[PDB]
Parts: sequence; C-alpha cells; structure tokens
Amino acid sequence: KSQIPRLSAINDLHKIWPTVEEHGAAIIESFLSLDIVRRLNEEVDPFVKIEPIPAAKTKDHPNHVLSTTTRLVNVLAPISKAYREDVLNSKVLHRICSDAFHVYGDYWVLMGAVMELAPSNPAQPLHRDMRFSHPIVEYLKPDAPATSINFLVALSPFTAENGATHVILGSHKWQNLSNVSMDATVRALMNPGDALLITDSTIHCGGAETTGTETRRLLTITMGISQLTPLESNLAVPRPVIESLTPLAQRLLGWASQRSAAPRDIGLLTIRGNSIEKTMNLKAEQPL
Amino acid sequence: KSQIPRLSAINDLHKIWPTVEEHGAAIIESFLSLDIVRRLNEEVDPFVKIEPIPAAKTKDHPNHVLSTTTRLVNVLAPISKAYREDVLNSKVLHRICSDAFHVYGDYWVLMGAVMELAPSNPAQPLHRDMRFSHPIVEYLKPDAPATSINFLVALSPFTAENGATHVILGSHKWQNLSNVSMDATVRALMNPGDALLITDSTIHCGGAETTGTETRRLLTITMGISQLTPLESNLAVPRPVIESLTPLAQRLLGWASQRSAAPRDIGLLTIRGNSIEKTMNLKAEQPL
Ligand SMILES: COc1ccc(C[C@H]2C(=O)Nc3ccccc3C(=O)N2C)cc1
Ligand SMILES: COc1ccc(C[C@H]2C(=O)Nc3ccccc3C(=O)N2C)cc1
Ligand SMILES: O=C(O)CCC(=O)C(=O)O
Ligand SMILES: O=C(O)CCC(=O)C(=O)O
Ligand code: NI
Ligand code: NI
Repeated sequence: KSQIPRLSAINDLHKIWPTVEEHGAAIIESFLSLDIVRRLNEEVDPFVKIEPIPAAKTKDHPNHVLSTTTRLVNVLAPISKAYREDVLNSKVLHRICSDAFHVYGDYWVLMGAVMELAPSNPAQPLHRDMRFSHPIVEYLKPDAPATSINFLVALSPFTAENGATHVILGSHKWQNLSNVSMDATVRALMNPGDALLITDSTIHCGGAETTGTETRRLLTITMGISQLTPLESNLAVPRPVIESLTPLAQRLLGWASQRSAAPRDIGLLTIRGNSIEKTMNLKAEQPL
Repeated sequence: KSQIPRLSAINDLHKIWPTVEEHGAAIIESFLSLDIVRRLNEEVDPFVKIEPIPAAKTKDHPNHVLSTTTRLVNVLAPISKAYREDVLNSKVLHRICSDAFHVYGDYWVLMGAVMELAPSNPAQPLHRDMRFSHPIVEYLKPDAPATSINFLVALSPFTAENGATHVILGSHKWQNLSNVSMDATVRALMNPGDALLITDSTIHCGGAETTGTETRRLLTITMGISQLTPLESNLAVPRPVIESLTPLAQRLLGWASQRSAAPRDIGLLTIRGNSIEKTMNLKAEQPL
C-alpha cells in the first residue's frame, strides 16, 4: 500500500495543502530547521519535566483520555521564544493555513503543545481529533472544508519501533467507520523538524513505544478557523510578552479581533465596531 | 395563519425551549421586569446617543449590513449594572440555554447588544443570523441542534406600525428557501420586557418604522455554545468590573474556561490542565 506523501517545505509549498486535502496526510520535510527544534527543546525542557499526569487530581480540567505516560504542556508563548517568534510566524505554516481555511476566513491556534511520551508508552486507539472538546464538528456536512488541521512536528526521531504516528490515508473522507483497523495504517517516519500534517477528519493514532528506552517528543499545532474556540487560553500571558509579538502572532493567540470570509464580514471579538488591538492600544514587536 | 406562541416566564418555563424548537419562535412575556428594563435603559442611554453609524469610517470593524438609522452598542457589562447582574444571571435565560445547548455543553454570550432604530428605519430583508460572522454554521447538517439562539428583548413597545420584528414560523426547519416571502411572516407584538426568542435558523427581519415619530429599542442577546467564538470581546473590561460578577456571568463573558458535553471532556480555554479563573486567581462577587 501507498506511503504518506513527502513534501519539501522549501520547494513544494503550494502542493502541501492540496496533497493533504486529497490524501488526508502529508509529511513536510524540514518544516522547522534543526536550530529552531534545538531552541524549542531547550526552552520547553523544564516545563515538560515538571508536568504531572494528564489527569492529575490537582487539575481543574483533567485530561482523562491521554495515557499516564504522556506529558503535554500547552500555552507555549510565555515559555518559548522560538515558539512565539519563529513557529508562530512560520511562512510555511501560514501559506498552508490560508490555503486550507480561505472558505471560512481568519484562523488561529486552537492548541500549541509539546507532547512527550515516556518509554513503553502504549499505542493510542485510532481516532479523529476534536471529539473531546468540539462536539459541534461531528455535526458538519461531509463536504464541509476542514475547520481545523494538526501539525505534528517531530522534536525527536519518529521510528516504527519507538511509536511513530499511524494514519489511514483517505480516511478524512470516510463516512462509514467499519474499515477502521491498524491493518489500514501507514507510519509517519520522521526526523526532528519534519512535520506530519493531518486534518480533523484524518483517522490516526500515536504508536506503541516498544524499546523501553526511547523518549519521543512532538510539537502538536492544531490550527483552526477563528470561529471555533481554542482548547487553550493565552489570557494570562503577560502583556510584555504579548507586546513583543508580531501582530500576526498576537491574532493567533486571541489577542486580536478576527474576521470571517463573508463578503460583508462583521467580525469576531470586536468592541462596538473596533478591534481589541485598537481599543486596548496594544503594541507589537516591542523587544523584551 | 398561526401567531407566535406566547409563554409565561413565571409559569411556562419548561415549555419555552420545546416551543421554540418546534415552531422556531416564541414570545416570553415579562422576560425582564419593568424595573430591570428601566435601569437597563437609563444605563445604556448615553452610549446609544454617542454611537455613530454602523459603518462609520472611524471603525476598525465596520458593520456594512445594518441600516444607517441603526445604533447598536455591544460589550454592555462595563456600561450596565442591570445587564451584568440581573440579565446575565437570569434564571429564565439559563434554563432555556441549558435546555437548548445540552447536547453540545457550555454556552456563553456571543453578543449582548442594545439596538435602537431611528424613526423611519426601513424593514430589513428576511434573513438568518450568523451568516456575516460564522460561515461555519451554514455547513452544519439540517438535524444539528441549534448552536446559537437570540433573545430579542423589547426595551420599548413593538407595534405593527413602528417596526415590530417579523418571523416565519417553522422556517428554522426549512432547507429550500424559495417560499421566503413577507407574505409568510407574523409579527412579534411586544410590551417592554417581553422577549422574542428565535434560533440561528429562524428566518426573520426587523420591521418598517412607518410613523416617522417612534424610536424602537431592543436588547438582543445571542447565546451560543462555548465552542463558537463570540462576535464581541470582553478582554478590555476592567478587572474590578469582572470580579464584581458571579462566576456564571464571568463564564458567559469569556472570563472563565469552558466545557463541552463529551463524556471525557478535555475543555476549552484551559491552561495546562487548569482553568483561567484558577490560574489568574480571579475573584467573584466583589462589590464595587
Ligand atoms: C489515548 O487515546 C486518545 C484518544 C483520542 C485522542 C484525541 C485527542 C484530541 O482530540 N486532541 C488532541 C490534540 C493534540 C494533543 C492531544 C489531544 C488530546 O488530548 N486528545 C484527547 C487522544 C488520545
Ligand atoms: C439590513 O439587513 C440585515 C441582514 C442581516 C442581518 C443579520 C445580522 C446578524 O447576522 N446578526 C446580528 C444579530 C444581532 C444584531 C445585529 C446583527 C447583525 O449585525 N447582522 C448583520 C442584519 C441586517
Ligand atoms: O503521539 C502521536 O504521535 C499522536 C498523538 C495524537 O494523535 C493525540 O494525542 O491526539
Ligand atoms: O430589528 C429587529 O427587530 C430585528 C433585528 C435583526 O434581526 C438583526 O439585526 O439581525
Ligand atoms: Ni490525535
Ligand atoms: Ni437578525
């Protein structure tokens, strides 16, 4: 059977979204440079080491779904200069997202998280994303363009034996889910900096860590239309951090008003006809 | 033909949502007391007098749809004690919204606005709400439960001659929109404090002001599932105002995390497994 299409972030930029739209998945080789991966890893390191189990009893909003051997840390902007500067302003990411979401309008970050899987982390069941947070998405017509997409960026090697993600190609177009089987999957074998791009309808799962020694880490960036509420909030991010960002990054984090693609769009998160950023006199690109 | 069903806010509470679900519209008599209407009117008065045309050239997010004789002012919490206290904690509103949105989960305010129509304001074309802000809603399956509803609360008399709202009963279930005609409408004749309740699929329009003397005013409260982004932002509302609110009102204004109805819900606007309100040590019901 056919493998996940592989594309250049440098040369094949216009081909990436059409490839995902057709096949449900694509690998973007060198989506992030090794320099960015390195800085990103350094910056998030301590925060993933301190992270408790997904369903820690201390938590207000425990995640009862992820395995106990998963450490997920979101709201990365205050943690990581590399994230808030380099990845939030990624030319490749923005071309793909504008290609993907043009029918709907503005898009933003639903969740940017670093996920680290401990050695011996088990395979997840095959699933579609968004079903534990956005029940609305299940009620969309089958030809509705994808309302969110997920960049699964390797921050360490993804191998068959260490739990590289499985996808079922074409499954983003499936309505009958009885052919759902691990027999139908292929793997996203990836180097650090490569990214697996899927839609919210692509059937996929984390793989089984079978070595007992390897710790796999990824940066998962769920980008979605600005009409859907983010899984994560940047409301508590300090204003000096927000004001150091580009206007585009501020929009991505919910620190700007948003626009739909309707011809006479009336906007989202507006304040009596004016934007958040105008109203609050929000500055941009102020060095820290 | 049949008129809009009329219901008591006091006695018929459990019947209101079932009535709207069936007919697409209902009138809730005395939804707000005359005392609340009075205080609300006093408090918003100056702000509607200062409001420029919907598409004022000074505006970041001009509304090119509403007539030039419309004054709409949203983000009412900092303007009105009556709004932020009495209407945001309305027992009737919350019973209806929990009835309406239980399949999806938490709901919040998409927009709370005072609309005032000048004398001679023309009839709006027949329409469904949400199409200039949430293109996603058009892609929902026809049996998808309503994802937003709109309380059109009379703040002055609604009469046939002064432009009382038109609705087409049953039109929330229409898929073919070729029977759309003013011939198919009935009017929401209402006293101050009464409310017309419609869904996002109910076909309706503002009426023609034919007297040349009467100024009609309403409070429009679009309540929607917390998975959809509000038309308006409360990000710039001062913290002392927010901290004077009940926890429920804070949630309604986007100053709290939110939950979906998925069995193992992972939540919306969360911060690494904890809520906004826990993270920011947000107080509630602190008198000003
Ligand atoms: C163990 O079995 C699972 C079943 C389903 C899921 C889906 C997933 C989701 O819908 N969104 C994301 C996206 C990025 C990172 C994590 C998640 C996340 O928490 N869940 C639950 C995860 C695990
Ligand atoms: C003049 O013709 C019109 C055509 C359509 C509309 C729809 C409406 C909407 O979708 N949502 C609301 C809801 C509450 C108050 C105002 C509005 C608002 O601005 N529009 C555009 C209004 C006017
Ligand atoms: O671990 C992976 O590679 C996939 C994780 C995933 O799909 C999820 O948690 O939603
Ligand atoms: O003026 C009215 O009564 C209805 C207004 C309305 O439906 C709208 O502006 O969306
Ligand atoms: Ni997943
Ligand atoms: Ni309307």
